Amino acid sequence: AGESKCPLMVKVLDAVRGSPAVDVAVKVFKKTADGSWEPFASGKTAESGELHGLTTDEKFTEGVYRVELDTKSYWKALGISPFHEYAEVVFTANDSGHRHYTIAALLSPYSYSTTAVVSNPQN
Amino acid sequence: ESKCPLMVKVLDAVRGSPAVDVAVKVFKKTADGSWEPFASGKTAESGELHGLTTDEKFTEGVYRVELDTKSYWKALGISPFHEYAEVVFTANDSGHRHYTIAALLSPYSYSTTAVVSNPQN
Amino acid sequence: SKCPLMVKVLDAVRGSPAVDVAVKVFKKTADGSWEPFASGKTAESGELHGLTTDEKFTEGVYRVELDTKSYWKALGISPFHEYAEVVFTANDSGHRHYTIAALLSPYSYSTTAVVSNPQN
Amino acid sequence: ESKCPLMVKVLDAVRGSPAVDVAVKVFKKTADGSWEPFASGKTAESGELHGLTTDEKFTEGVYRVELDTKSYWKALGISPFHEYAEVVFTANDSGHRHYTIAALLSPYSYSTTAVVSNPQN
Ligand SMILES: Cc1c(-c2cc(Br)c(O)c(Br)c2)oc2ccc(O)cc2c1=O
Ligand SMILES: Cc1c(-c2cc(Br)c(O)c(Br)c2)oc2ccc(O)cc2c1=O
Repeated sequence: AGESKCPLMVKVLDAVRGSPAVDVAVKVFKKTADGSWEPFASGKTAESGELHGLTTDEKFTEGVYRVELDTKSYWKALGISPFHEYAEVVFTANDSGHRHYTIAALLSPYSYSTTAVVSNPQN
Repeated sequence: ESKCPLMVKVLDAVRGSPAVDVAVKVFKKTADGSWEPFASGKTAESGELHGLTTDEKFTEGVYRVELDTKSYWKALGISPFHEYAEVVFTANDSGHRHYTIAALLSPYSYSTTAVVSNPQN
Repeated sequence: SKCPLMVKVLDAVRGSPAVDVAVKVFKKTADGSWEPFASGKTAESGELHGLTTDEKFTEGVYRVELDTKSYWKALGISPFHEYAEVVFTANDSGHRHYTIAALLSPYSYSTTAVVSNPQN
Repeated sequence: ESKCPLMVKVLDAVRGSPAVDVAVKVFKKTADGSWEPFASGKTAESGELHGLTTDEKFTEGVYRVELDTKSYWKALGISPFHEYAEVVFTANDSGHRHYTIAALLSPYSYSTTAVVSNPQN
């Protein structure tokens, strides 16, 4: 392909410590025709707060995806009590054509922001 | 005064105004692991939605508040990223309290927040 | 209500209103310098109710200063930014009500504005 | 680990894309209150800005990152609320570090986070 290897990427940040959130469980699902959620993939954010090798352009077909982020375990391990059980992000993909995605989440015990930076890989 | 324990405040980051008539729907977790409806409603003119529950009815358990942020953005002729915004939390496990969910929406982003008010005694 | 300018601050770590946060509001003078406009600290509710009036709140640029540094330090948390500042032009397109909101964490903060309208 | 001492990244919450061509001016406070110009540039196609300063030049002191967010929106035909966005922090006091100021933008809102990390050794 071109420059990048993976179409779906997730980046998580820590607002309390101002550092990448490492070892955050991430699990993706895909709403199958019946409306059911098929286990698409699952990884753990590396030392850079990023998660690579989730899927390939061929496996990442069109449809509605669900990205779950176990933010609860993250905070517990630290000694903090968080409000949310987990951060979930639901979006439709490759509907426009076939592009690259980036999900970014910012963590805080009682709040979190998620942002998508969708980019056309061919322009 | 906080009559109800659950109140949802929504805003719009691209217009500097409260997000009105946004679809909010709370689900609660069942003993077998299901999600039975708990409340429903749409945000008023001030972005706020209250009277969803009552202390009596809003008891311990895992809750899931869902906002139809998508059909909100589309009414403005904008094609958003998210299908919806969803906040899941374990309510009143530490005893009876009052919770405020605050959302700040944008076509490709959103932040949510919890303000756990402690009851007067 | 009668309050044109209002500021609401929230703590994202504790998950409660940000109390005792010093706020100083400045107005830009025709001279081109910032003249002290208003001042106060967040109440229990996290908001600052009653900064100015619909009379004294004339049109022009306004600088809002939030002292998050002192806020986080009292709690023994060394924060990042020296403070959080918000600058905007007010009323150059109508006499409306401004609400500056702020959600705080040690290494990150967020601000948003709600410009309402004097209805009836 | 971050290679560049101080890097700035800007995003557009509306288009869900990098905020390109945003002007960034950095200043350092002088021993007498003054605000001398330190470095400037504009965000590339990636939304991030590279080449602000080396470690030798990035001494201990207060610094302010000014982003002309107003111009970005006007060029798009939108009228923003803020005049600009400033992030004012103290750098290299607890030791020499590598920073990254990130800002998410919207016509009426902006959030900004910092990512400090100990330089490669
Ligand atoms: C503006 C605003 C916000 C707010 C501000 C920012 Br910045 C955010 O990122 C988020 Br998310 C929510 O939260 C509230 C919570 C309770 C309440 O009673 C009123 C408000 C309110 O008025
Ligand atoms: C998306 C994004 C964000 C980000 C996401 C959300 Br949601 C926010 O509310 C804020 Br504030 C910042 O921060 C970064 C910080 C350092 C870096 O190297 C890259 C990034 C990045 O790519």
